[PDB]
Amino acid sequence: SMKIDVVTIFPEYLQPVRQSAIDAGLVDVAVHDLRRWTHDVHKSVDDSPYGGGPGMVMKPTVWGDALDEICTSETLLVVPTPAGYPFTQETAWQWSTEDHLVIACGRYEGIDQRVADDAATRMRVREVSIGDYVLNGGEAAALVIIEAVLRLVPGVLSLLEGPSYTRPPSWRGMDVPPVLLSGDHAKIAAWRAEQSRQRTIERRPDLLGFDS
Amino acid sequence: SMKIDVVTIFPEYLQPVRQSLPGKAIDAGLVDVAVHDLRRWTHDVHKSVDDSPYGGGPGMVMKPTVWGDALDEICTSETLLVVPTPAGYPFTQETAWQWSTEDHLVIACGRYEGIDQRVADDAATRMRVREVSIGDYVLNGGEAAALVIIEAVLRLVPGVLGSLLEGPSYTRPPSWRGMDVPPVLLSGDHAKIAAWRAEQSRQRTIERRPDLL
Ligand SMILES: C[S@@+](CC[C@H](N)C(=O)[O-])C[C@H]1O[C@@H](n2cnc3c(N)ncnc32)[C@H](O)[C@@H]1O
Ligand SMILES: C[S@@+](CC[C@H](N)C(=O)[O-])C[C@H]1O[C@@H](n2cnc3c(N)ncnc32)[C@H](O)[C@@H]1O
Repeated sequence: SMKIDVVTIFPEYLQPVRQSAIDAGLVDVAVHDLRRWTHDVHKSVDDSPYGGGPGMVMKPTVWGDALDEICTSETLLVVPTPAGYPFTQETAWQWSTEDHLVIACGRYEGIDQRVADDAATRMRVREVSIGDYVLNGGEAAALVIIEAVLRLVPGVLSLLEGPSYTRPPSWRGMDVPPVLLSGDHAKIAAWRAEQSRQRTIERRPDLLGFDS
Repeated sequence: SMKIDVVTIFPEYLQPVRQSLPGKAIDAGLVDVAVHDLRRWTHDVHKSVDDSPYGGGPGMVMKPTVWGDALDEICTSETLLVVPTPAGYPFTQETAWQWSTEDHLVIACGRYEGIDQRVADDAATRMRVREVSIGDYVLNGGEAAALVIIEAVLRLVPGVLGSLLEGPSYTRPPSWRGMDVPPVLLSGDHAKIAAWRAEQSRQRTIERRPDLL
């Protein structure tokens, strides 16, 4: 059984989690509005950066109070950031056996670095990037991470995959490769292995230790 | 002016991003995102979108006849067809910049083992097709990948949304839970501040992404 808490200034953005595993009760997902932990009438969560620069930075005081209430020493705190360590399939396998994930979603130019630093004195913290592009907020990264982790959780149960096919065997004058219709398991496995390695050298040569 | 059409068996998944578009951009005709239920193009009373894989094995494959009809209706010769897949070419910031000036994106969201390969192969004989991965992990469906792609592209279109790693950022208060903002940032020596930030970027990249060096 896993608990996932997501903290955000846009809780409505996390509604896509509800095409659930949540229904099966293996995981509980709760979404929290960061503005709940403010105290001023304007409920301000951001301020200009020290040292100059474009944009705004999320204030540490509000985040500190929220994480104080939600986290324990056993929590794995996940902080999405384009400057993070890479989130990969290996990471997903690792987090699939955790009891409690808390995902802190940033906006603007991100969260004051002292929030993560303070948290690390009490719990395990992971700052992670989901890919080499820039999003407007951490909410889409939270949805990606939750999906990748949940399909590996017990109870739900290298190379690029080659192409797949289904009926009919001929469509618009395009045929399913005849080996797949041949019923020869050894020949099919061999062909599928070759397609995978061929697609990998063309699209992701780095996976096989080549340039680019 | 960009049109984005998304085709999916879970249309409600895309509904946050539609509502995140500013009214001013929509009213000015800068952007229009539309979402379509794939089952609209099914042929049978059971609204079937998948079938068993040729050659055997576990899982299911999405049907070519259903997808072919959907893309026939939605795409034109000017369309850039985006097909998310963990076996695709990598989607990067460079890709996002390129797609930000397109007139028409269509995103085909897969499920299960993916879409019968003849769909993309056929489409590529009359339009541009791009099979892309958003990262080195496996998702259950293409919808989350569509959200990522739409966000990364549209924040580069003016008025819609919006090497080395960036270093840490700080704001008020100057002291918090025993931790002070680095004094250099409050110094008013802006050449020195820029050099400090550059070195912070270098250290963070060596630690977290040595591949970038
Ligand atoms: C415009 S980004 C920049 C802020 C970022 N934290 C930084 O320090 O560079 C705003 C937020 O979107 C999220 N984000 C953007 N790109 C991301 C990526 N590639 N991976 C994970 N999260 C990302 C993070 O939550 C981030 O704080
Ligand atoms: C379980 S995946 C595997 C299917 C995939 N098309 C294949 O043949 O390898 C099912 C669907 O989720 C989406 N998906 C999973 N991982 C993805 C990734 N890393 N990047 C983009 N889309 C992904 C794709 O739409 C894919 O068709």
